[PDB]
Amino acid sequence: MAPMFSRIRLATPSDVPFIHKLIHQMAVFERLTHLFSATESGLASTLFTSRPFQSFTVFLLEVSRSPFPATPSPDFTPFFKTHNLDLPIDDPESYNFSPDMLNDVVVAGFVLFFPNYSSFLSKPGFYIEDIFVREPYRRKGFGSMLLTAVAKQAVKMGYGRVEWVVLDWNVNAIKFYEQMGAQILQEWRVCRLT
Amino acid sequence: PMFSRIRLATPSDVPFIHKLIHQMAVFERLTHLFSATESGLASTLFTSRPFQSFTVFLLEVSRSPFPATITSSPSPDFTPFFKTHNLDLPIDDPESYNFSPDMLNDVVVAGFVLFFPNYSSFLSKPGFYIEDIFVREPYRRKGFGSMLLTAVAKQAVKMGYGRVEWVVLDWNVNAIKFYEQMGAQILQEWRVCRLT
Repeated sequence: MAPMFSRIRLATPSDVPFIHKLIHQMAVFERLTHLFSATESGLASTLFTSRPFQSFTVFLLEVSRSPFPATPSPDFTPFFKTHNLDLPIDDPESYNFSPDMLNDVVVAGFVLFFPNYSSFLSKPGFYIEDIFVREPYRRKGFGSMLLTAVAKQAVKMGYGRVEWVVLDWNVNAIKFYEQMGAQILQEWRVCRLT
Repeated sequence: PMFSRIRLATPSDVPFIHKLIHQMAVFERLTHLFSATESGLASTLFTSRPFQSFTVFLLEVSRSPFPATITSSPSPDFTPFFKTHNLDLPIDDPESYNFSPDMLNDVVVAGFVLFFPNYSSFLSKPGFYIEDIFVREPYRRKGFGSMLLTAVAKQAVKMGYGRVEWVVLDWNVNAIKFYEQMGAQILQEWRVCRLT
């Protein structure tokens, strides 16, 4: 039995290797590795050109068996959660997700989002492009914490809705979203110009 | 004769943006959901440089050529697009006085597109998402919507960005026919989800 603490914080440039590995794990999970062409240089030079919440923004979820310290944006401060005693985590990839090998802090998941716009309300919102929790850390509430963190940020900033898309056959994801109070819209279809 | 120009919106264009969005809501029979205000547009659309976040292209028309340059251009690296259209009968525009930057000249705002950067994570590559595209009724079926949509795509190419995306209602067949004629793919598998 071990304790567990979590923290959600903003990603910074030094987190690019973790973000890259998380996106790669997502591609493997989606069975779309052949579409994975992301690079660390591309992530660094596209995700951090603007300030947090101005354009692309990433929240990272980290976990530790010990409390985090008390202390990238004036509009955000990290969230903390304490979890109940449970079996220790078995994480074969911890060495790829540790900012410091000697410290017991591991990146467990992320959400990538950016501002969208409700024109009929003249009000920004947020759109979530990706949400992913690594396999050893699932079914502990982390995905829900990540999604609701974006919603809490929206409320804080006076923004409107949070939106995303799901595959209609993805009844598992639909279940995960329904339990969050999300509405699934049947009437819209995504259009694309290559 | 008729000349057209696509340029970036500035804060002085907020009244036109507000009235174009209102026309969209009237068109969709959704005026009960229109709560946008000029102050809200002015305080939210211009907090970043063009193309960094929310961006509006405005389509304007005139019977005379446009100036070679705009002194008030919000970006030194963007130049408006121009097109000359075939001589044709005059277009009746009962709303022209609501869409004229100055009564001095005949320049009228005929349409817009509102967009912002989106992201393809598997490619680590931004794209653009179009939130609004609208051509006022007097100016439709003359190629102006095609110009506005392809201007966003041309801007994406210029910036090394990826695809342009938007959403459409499943039953909005007229818009779908336009998008398909433009070469867009209507994806069947994705559904929008929302939290308010």
